Amino acid sequence: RVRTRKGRRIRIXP
RNA sequence: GGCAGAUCUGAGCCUGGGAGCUCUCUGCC
Repeated sequence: RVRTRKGRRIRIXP
């Protein structure tokens, strides 16, 4: 899946 | 353990600036 950290979208696992 | 989902609660640190190294949350089983 994806999460939003430091305004960026990024891939955490599935 | 399994699955769902958010920085719209969050965060350590980098041989960073990311399909990074990851810890944590809260929903259900």
